[PDB]
Amino acid sequence: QCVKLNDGHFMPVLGFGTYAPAEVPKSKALEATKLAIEAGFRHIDSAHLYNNEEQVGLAIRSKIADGSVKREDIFYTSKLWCNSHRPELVRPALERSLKNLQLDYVDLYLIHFPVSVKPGEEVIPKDENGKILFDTVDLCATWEAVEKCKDAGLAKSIGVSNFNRRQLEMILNKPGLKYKPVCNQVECHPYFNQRKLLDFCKSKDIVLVAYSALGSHREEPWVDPNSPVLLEDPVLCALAKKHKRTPALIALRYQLQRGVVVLAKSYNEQRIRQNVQVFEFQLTSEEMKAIDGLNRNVRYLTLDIFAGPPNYPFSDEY
Ligand SMILES: NC(=O)c1ccc[n+]([C@@H]2O[C@H](COP(=O)([O-])OP(=O)(O)OC[C@H]3O[C@@H](n4cnc5c(N)ncnc54)[C@H](OP(=O)(O)O)[C@@H]3O)[C@@H](O)[C@H]2O)c1
Ligand SMILES: COc1ccc(Cl)cc1C(=O)NCCc1ccc(S(=O)(=O)NC(=O)NC2CCCCC2)cc1
Repeated sequence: QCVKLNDGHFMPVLGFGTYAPAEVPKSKALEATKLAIEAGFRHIDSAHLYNNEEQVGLAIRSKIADGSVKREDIFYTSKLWCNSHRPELVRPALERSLKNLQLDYVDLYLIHFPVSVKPGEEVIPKDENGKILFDTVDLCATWEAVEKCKDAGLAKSIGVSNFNRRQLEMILNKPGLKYKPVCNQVECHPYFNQRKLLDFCKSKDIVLVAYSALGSHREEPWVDPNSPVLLEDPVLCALAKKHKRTPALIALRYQLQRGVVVLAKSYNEQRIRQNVQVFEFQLTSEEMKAIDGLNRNVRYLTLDIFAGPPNYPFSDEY
C-alpha cells in the first residue's frame, strides 16, 4: 500500500479524509476514523483548519490502545494554516496540533495553502469593508521553519498543498534548501486530472496527493452547487457496472494506476468499508484512457476568497 518518499520514508497510497462540514457533529470524526483504521486505512489526513485533531487523535490513540495498530503502522498528516506562515509561528502551530492530537510526532506536515493571512486567533481574518487581511510572508522563509520541524523530528516528512508549478520551482530553486517537498497535495479527480502538474511532480520525484478525489464534499460556499457531480458521471458508472464496483472505486483506482496517492473522505461505515476495495481490481489501459477523456477542467475548490495576492495558486495554467 506504500510509495517511497524522496526523504526515504513511506506513505500509504490510500488515505482517509477526516474533513466534514461543521453541521456534522465532531463525535463522528472520531467514530469514522476508528472505522477507517479498522477497515484498513493506514494514512489519515487532517489539518489544524479542520478543527478535529482532538477527535482524530483520540481515534488514532484509541486504535493503538486496543491493539489494532501500533503508531509505526499509522501515517498521520497535519497542515500549517495560513495565519502561522511567519517562521517564528510555524513550530508553535505544529506543537499545538500535537498537543491536541496527544501524539509526539506527525508523519507529514504540509504548508496547507500558499497565501498567508494576518496572525491572530481568527481563521480567515477580514475587515468590515470586504477583504481578507492578507499578510506578507516569504514562502521560502515559511518553508525553512517547516524544514526545522523535520530537524526537530516533530514531522517525519514535510511537503506542501495547493502549490502551483512556479511555487514548487521556487522552493526547489531556493538557496540553502535542506529538504525537498515530499509531496504536493492538490485537488485531483477525473474532471480535473492534473496531468501537467502530475508530470512535473514525477519529473522531480514529488508525490502528487489527490484530494476531493470523489468529487468533493460540495459544501457551500466552497463549491459552486451548479458544478457537475463527479460520482454521477455516466462513464464512471459504466466502468463500475462492468467491474461490479462503484463510481467511487473507479475514481479512486484511476489515481492509483497513474501513480497518484489518493484521499477519500467518508463518515459512512459502509462506504468506508467499500473504499478499501480499491486494492482488489484494476483498470485496463483502454479504460484508463477513457477516464482521461473525462477531463473537464472543473475545479471544485477554486478558493476565490484567496485570489488577489501573487501567491494565489490557480491563476497560472498549472
Ligand atoms: N487543500 C487541501 O489540502 C484539501 C482540500 C480539500 C480536501 N482535502 C482533504 O481531502 C479529504 C477528502 O476530500 P473531500 O472531502 O473534499 O472530497 P471527497 O473525499 O472526494 O468526496 C467525499 C464525498 O463522497 C462521499 N463518498 C465517500 N465514499 C463514497 C462511496 N464509496 N460512494 C459514494 N460516495 C462516497 C462522502 O460521503 P460520506 O462521508 O457520506 O460517505 C463525501 O460526501 C478531506 O477530508 C481533507 O482531508 C484537502
Ligand atoms: C472562516 O471559516 C471558519 C471560521 C471559524 C471556524 Cl471555527 C472554522 C472555519 C473553517 O473551518 N472554515 C473552513 C472550512 C473548510 C475546511 C475544510 C475544507 S476541505 O476542502 O475539506 N479541506 C481544505 O483544506 N480546504 C481548503 C484548503 C485551503 C483553503 C481553505 C480550506 C473546506 C472548507
